[PDB]
Amino acid sequence: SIPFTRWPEEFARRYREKGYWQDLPLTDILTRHAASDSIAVIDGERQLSYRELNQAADNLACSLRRQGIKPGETALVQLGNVAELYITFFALLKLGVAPVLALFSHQRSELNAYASQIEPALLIADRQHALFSGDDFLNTFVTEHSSIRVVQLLNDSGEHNLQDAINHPAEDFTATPSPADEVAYFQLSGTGTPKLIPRTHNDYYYSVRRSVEICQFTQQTRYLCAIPAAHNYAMSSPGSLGVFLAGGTVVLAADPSATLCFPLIEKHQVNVTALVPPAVSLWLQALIEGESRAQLASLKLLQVGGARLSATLAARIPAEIGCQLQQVFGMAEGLVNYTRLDDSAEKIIHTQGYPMCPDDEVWVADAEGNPLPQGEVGRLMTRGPYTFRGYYKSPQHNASAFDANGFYCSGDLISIDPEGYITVQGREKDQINRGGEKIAAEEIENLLLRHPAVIYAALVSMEDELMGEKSCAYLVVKEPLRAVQVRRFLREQGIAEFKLPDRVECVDSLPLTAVGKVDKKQLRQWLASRASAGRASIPASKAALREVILPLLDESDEPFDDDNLIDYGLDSVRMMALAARWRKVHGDIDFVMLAKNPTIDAWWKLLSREVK
Amino acid sequence: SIPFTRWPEEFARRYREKGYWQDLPLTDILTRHAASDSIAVIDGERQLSYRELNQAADNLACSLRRQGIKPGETALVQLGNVAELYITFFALLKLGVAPVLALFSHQRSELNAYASQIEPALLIADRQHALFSGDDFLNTFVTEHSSIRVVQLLNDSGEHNLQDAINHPAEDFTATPSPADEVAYFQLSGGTGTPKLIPRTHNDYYYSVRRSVEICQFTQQTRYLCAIPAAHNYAMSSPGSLGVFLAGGTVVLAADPSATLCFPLIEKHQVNVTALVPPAVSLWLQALIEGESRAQLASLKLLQVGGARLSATLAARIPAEIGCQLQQVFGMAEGLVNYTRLDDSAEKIIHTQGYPMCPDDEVWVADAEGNPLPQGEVGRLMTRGPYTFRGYYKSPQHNASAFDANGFYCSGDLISIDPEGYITVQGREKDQINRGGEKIAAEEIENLLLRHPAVIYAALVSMEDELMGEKSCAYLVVKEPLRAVQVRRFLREQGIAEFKLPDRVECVDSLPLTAVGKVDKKQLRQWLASRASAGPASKAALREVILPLLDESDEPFDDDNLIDYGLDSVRMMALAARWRKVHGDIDFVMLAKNPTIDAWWKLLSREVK
Repeated sequence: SIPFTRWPEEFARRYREKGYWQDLPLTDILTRHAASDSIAVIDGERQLSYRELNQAADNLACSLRRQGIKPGETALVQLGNVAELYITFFALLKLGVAPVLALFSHQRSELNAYASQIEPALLIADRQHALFSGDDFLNTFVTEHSSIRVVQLLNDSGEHNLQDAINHPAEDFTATPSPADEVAYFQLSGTGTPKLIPRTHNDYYYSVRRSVEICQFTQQTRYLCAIPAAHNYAMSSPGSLGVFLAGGTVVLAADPSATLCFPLIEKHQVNVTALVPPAVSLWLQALIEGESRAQLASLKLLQVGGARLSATLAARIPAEIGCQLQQVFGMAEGLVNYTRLDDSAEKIIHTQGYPMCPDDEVWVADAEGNPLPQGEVGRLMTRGPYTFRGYYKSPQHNASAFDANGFYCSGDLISIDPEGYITVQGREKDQINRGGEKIAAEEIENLLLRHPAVIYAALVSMEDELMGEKSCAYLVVKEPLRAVQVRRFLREQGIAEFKLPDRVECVDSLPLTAVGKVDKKQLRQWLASRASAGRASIPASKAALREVILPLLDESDEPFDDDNLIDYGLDSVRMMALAARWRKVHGDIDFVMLAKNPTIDAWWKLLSREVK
Repeated sequence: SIPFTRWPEEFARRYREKGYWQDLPLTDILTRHAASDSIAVIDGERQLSYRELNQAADNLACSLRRQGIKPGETALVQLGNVAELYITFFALLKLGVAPVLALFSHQRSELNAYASQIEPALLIADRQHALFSGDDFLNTFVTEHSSIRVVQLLNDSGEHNLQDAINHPAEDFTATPSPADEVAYFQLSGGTGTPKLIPRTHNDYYYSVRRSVEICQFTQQTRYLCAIPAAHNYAMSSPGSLGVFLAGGTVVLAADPSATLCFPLIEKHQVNVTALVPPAVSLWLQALIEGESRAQLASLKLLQVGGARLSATLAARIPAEIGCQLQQVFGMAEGLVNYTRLDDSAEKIIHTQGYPMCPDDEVWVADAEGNPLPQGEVGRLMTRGPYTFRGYYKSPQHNASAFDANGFYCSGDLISIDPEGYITVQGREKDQINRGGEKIAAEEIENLLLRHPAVIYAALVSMEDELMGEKSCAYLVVKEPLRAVQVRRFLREQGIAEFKLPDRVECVDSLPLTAVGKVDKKQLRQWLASRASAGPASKAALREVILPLLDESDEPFDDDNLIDYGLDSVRMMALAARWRKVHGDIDFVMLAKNPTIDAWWKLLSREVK
C-alpha cells in the first residue's frame, strides 16, 4: 500500500455508517456509463462518447500493463486541458496506479520535486510542452529518476507515442483499482517544498458525489473547462469528474479568455462553467466593450472560486453575464464551501458558502487556539469525511499542520454567519494568491537567495485590480539588480512562469529574525513605516511643496503660486491630511490654518518658518 | 399653524398607543435637566452646565420676545459647531418659533432659498462667516427678505450682538412651545433643482432622539465629540447632541473632524463616543498609522460611522486600529435611521448598515415596477413610520412623486435585507453626489452651469474617490472652451457652498440628450463607458499601450520577452480580445507564443485579411 494518514477508526466507521464512504473505486464514475453513446468529452473538433472514453482508458491501462507497469506503483503526468488528461486519469485508476497530475505550467523544479517524492515508474508528458519539445530534458529527467521505466508522450510520432497506446484495443483486461479506502491519487498543495495530498477513493468520490448533488449536475449539464483541468476546482468541485458522474458533457478550452470561451459556450451551449475572478473581470470587460451576451444565453451557472471575489464584482454577474453566481471556497486539503442555487442574491454576493457536508466540522480559532463565538473573525479549523489527515510523507510538517484533535489549519481567517455561512476575511499562511495559482513565499525566497548578489529576500503580496494579488520581492543586494534580471534568473531555475516576481524592490536592509532570515511578521509594520517616512518629509523648497500639492489637485489645470487651491480642486480631507503631517514640524499648523489661506505661497510661508 | 402633511388619523392614534409619540415638546430634553450642575457643553475653553444651558436658552427666547418675535413665526440660523447653536435652538423651541438651521458652509444661494420658503421673522448668523464680516450682504439680504424684523449676530459688538441677548436675564418668562403634534423645526433634505425642507414635529422628532439614546445606551457618563456639522440630523439626533442632552451627558464641540484637532480633545476630556463620516475615518486611520498614539483615544468606546458607504475593509480596521466598537448608521433626514447594535457580532457590524430603530419602521424593497421583493433580493427602499415625514414643506407637486399611494417614501437608495432583517445599501437611484456625506443635487448644479454663457448642456455625475468616497464630475458641451478653474470660479460667483463646486470638469463635443431637452444621465453612464471604450497606430503607439501594463522599473527592447518585464497573462488576454476586432485571427495563444513588441507589431501591422 501507499503510505497515507488514515482517519481514526471511530471516524472511518462514522463516515462509512453515514454513507459518505461507499467503498466504490473512482473508476465507477466512468464505468457506470461504459455503454452510453452520449457525449462525454469535447475537445476542439474531437468528441468522445462515454463508451469511447471508457474503452480508451481500458486501452491505455492495458498498453501500460503490457509495458510492465504494475499496481501499487506511481506516475507523474503533465497534460493540460486535453481529452487525454481524462483518458490517462481513469486508465491509471483502472490499473491501480496513483498519479500526480502536474500543472501544464510546471517546469523542471516542480517536475523534479514531485518525481523525487513519489518515485514514479511512469511518466506521461506532452511534446507541446517546451521541456518536451526535444529530447534533452527527458533524457536527463529519466536518468535522474531511475524509477521511471515507461514514458508516453502526447503529440509524439515515435516509439513513445501516447496515441498508439490509447488506440491499441485492450486484450483480456481486468481493471485492478486500489482498494477504495486507499490512495487513488496525489493532489497538489497551495512552505518551500511542494507538499502532496494523498486522496483515497472514498473521500474523493464523496467530495464529487456531494458536489454533483449541490450543483444539480445531470446528463443535461454541459460544463466548460477552461481553467486548469488538473486543479481540484476544475477536476472535482464538482468539475469534470462531477460532469462525468452525472453523464453530462465536458467542453475543454486551452485558457479562459473571452475570445476563446465565448464562442465555445455558444457553439456547445455550455450551461455551467468555473472561473477565477481575474477571468471574470476579463469576461465583463469584453462584453462592456462590445461582445454580445447572446453568445452566453445558454449559460445557467457561473462558479467563481480560488480567490476572494469582491461583492462589487460578485454582483455584476447576474446583472451583466445573465446567470446565477455560485461562490465556491475550496482547498485541495479537503473542505469545499459552496453557495446554493436557492440562496438569495444577498447570500450569494457576500458570503463564500457553507460546507458541503454536515460532518464537515469548522471552528474559528484565535491565536491562543480558542473557539470564538459565531460572528467573530479568526483561523479556520476543519476535519471531515473528505479532508485529508496528512501530507504525503511529511510527518514533521503534519505535526505542525494539525491540532491535537486532528483539526487542520487552512491558513485562512474567516468569520462564520449566524446562519452557517463563511465569509473569508484574510489569510495567515504565507502565500501569494496570484489569480488562483498559489505561490509559497518560502520557495521563491530560497531561489532568490541562490543568486550571488542577493543576501536577504522577502516575497509579499500586493493588491492588483485584475489578478487579485501579485508578488513583490524585496531584496537586499551586494550589487543593484533590475527586476528584469531577477525574473530572468528565476526563469533559469526552471520554475513556473506565474512564480516570477511581479515587482522587485531593492533595499539597503530588512527586518531580520534570529536564524538570519527575514522577519515577515514585522515586515508588515516595517514596510508601513518606510512608506510613511518619505511621506513625513516636509518640503525644503517652495518647489518641493509644489511637487506634493499638484498630484492632489485637478490634473487639468496647473495653479499659480498665489491661486486659491480649492479652485483647482483641492479637497478638504487631503488638506486635513497635509496639516496632520506638517504639524509634526511646526506644531501650530492645523486644518483651519491651511484653509484660511490655501495657496502655495501662504503654505510655503508657514512651512519655511524656523521651528519655534 | 405651520403647514405640513399630517400622518393619517389611524397612524397618529397607533403611534400614541404604542408609546412612540409622547406629546412632550422638544424643550423637555433640556428642562428635565434644568437644576443639574453637570456639564452639558464644552466648546474650546468654555463649559456650560445644563442649568446654564437652560438659563441661556431662556434669556435668548426672552430677549427675542422683547424685540417682537412671536410664536408661530419662523427663523433662519447659520451657526456652526459653536455652543450658541444649541442655546439658539432651545431658545427658539421655548418661544415656539421654528428654525431652519443652515450649514456653516452654505452661501448666498442656499440662504436666499430657505428664506424664500419659510418667510423668516428672525435671522441669526455669524460675523465670522465671510458673508457676514461686513454689512454688505446683511443689508441686501434683510431688504430682499422683508419679513425679517430681527437680526442677531455671533461675534458682533453692536446692538445685533447675540451675546447681549444670551446674557440678559429672563423676566416674566414662560415657554410657549408649538403643540407637540405641530412643526418644531425644519430639517434639510439631501436633494431636485430646488432645496427641499423637512418639517419635523415635536412628537416624531423627540421619538427619534429618545429611541436612538436607548440603542446607543447614552447616559450621563456619555461624552460625545461633535466634530462633523452639528446642525445636520446625524450629529444633531442620531442620537447626536440631542441624545446627549436627553441622557444628561456632555457634548464636546469641534470645528472639524481632523485628527490633530480631535485626538487631543478626546484625551483631554476622555471622550467616549463620537460620530464620523467615512473620509474622516480614513483620515484618523492614516494619522495613527503615521505616528499619532492610539493611547489618546483609549477612552473612546463607540465610533458611529454614517452618511455614506463604509467599506467592509475600512470597517474591519476600526476596532483593530482605534480600539473601540464600530456602529454603522444608515440615516436620512426624511426619517428612518438604522443602527448596528452594541451587542452585534463583529461580522454583522462590518458588512451591514444595521436595522431600523423602531419596530414600526416599515421597510420594504420595491422593484422598478413598484412591486415587493423577497428578503435578500436587491431593490428600491420604501419606508414609512412614526418619525418619517409625509411631505416636504410647501411642495405638493414634488410630494406626489415622492410618496406612493400608501404614504411610503422612496429614499432613492438601493438596498437588500438579510434574513435577520439587517440592511445593506447596494446602490443609489436618485441623482445626487454623496461627497464625503454632503449631498449635492446634480440638477441644482446643472442649472447654474447652464447660466454660464459658454455652456449649452451640462451633466453632473459622481465618480469614485478613495478618500472622499465620491467626488463630482461636470460634463459640458460648450461654445468657447472652459478650464475647470473657470467653472469652479464662475460657480463661486453664484454663491454656493464650496463643497458643491465640481471636482472635475471635462468639456466634450456632445452629449446624449433627453428626448425633452436636457441631458440623459441613465444613458450617459453607458454613453461614457462606450466613449472611453474606443481606446495601435504605429509601433510607437503599440509601445505606448504596452508599457503602463508592465513593470514601471525597466524598459524593454522590441525583441525582449515582455513576460520578463512582468506582463501578466490576463492583461495579455484582454489585449487579444481588443485586437481581434481588427485582425480576427488573434487570440491569447497567438500573443503568448511570442510575447514581444516586434512580433505583436508584425501581426498588428498586417493588412486586414
